[PDB]
Amino acid sequence: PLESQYQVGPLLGSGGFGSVYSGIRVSDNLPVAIKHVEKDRISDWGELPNGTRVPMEVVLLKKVSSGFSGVIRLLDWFERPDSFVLILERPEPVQDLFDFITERGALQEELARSFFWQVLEAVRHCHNCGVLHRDIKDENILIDLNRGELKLIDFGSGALLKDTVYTDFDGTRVYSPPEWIRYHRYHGRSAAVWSLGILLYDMVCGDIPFEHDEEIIRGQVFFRQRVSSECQHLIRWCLALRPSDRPTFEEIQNHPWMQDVLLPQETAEIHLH
Ligand SMILES: Cn1ncc(NC(=O)c2nc(-c3c(F)cccc3F)sc2N)c1N1CC[C@@H](N)[C@H](F)CC1
Repeated sequence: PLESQYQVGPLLGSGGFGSVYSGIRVSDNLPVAIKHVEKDRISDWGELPNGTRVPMEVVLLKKVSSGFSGVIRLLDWFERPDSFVLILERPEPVQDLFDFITERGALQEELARSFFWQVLEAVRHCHNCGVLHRDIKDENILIDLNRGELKLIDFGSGALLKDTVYTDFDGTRVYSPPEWIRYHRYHGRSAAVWSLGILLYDMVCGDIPFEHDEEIIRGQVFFRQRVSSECQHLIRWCLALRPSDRPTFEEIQNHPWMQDVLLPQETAEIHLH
């Protein structure tokens, strides 16, 4: 290890969280992503079975990396004196959903339906594995352009899923729910559904619905693009002010707008190729 197992390429994205590089596993050569996180910057720490002190992100990734391709999987990890290094899957070709919507503008509803459905299945997988992502948004969704499959990235803001209130939050504020803005309290699943409503609005309108705290708290949704009544209803349901008025995942996937979703490969052939 470890600079000998992977050839490192260009930066994909960086920030106070850390830095993510394109890479190749020397022996495959598998496309990977190499994420560096400074220990001094790690806010949330976790423990491994063998009792190793490790960024909670590593704990969460291990818990979701079973095989379901809706989450970018953690292939390996290393500890350095001042940092941790994560080796993650990298689909090629790929584009994140933020860039995709930027290039294409608002998405046709048939395409938004397929993307949104796949995000729901991925988020359901995380919760089934005991993991709350806490930063669901277009930037953190990768599109495998050949297969039409979407994949969740960046669990650096995530937490173990629990049924009691969260009093901390470090995801994206314009995706955070009104109960966080107002009371610095939220429950995991209803906060996730709120962020999913923001995500869906962004897909079909090409921009997010709320920019300021007061707009989040008012909860009035104005549509700047033509959107079907069924889609508008689903979005407004996900963005209910009262958390307990929001739909469950089952209720979202049973919604009239969500019926007859395209398969991922269909999605790619029609909309991506
Ligand atoms: C903060 N954080 N932590 C892990 C990750 N990204 C990955 O893990 C990841 N990204 C991949 C990628 C991509 F995202 C875009 C184009 C091509 C790619 F191959 S492939 C892979 N495994 C991130 N990014 C979050 C925001 C993201 N939009 C930034 F572009 C990169 C930072």
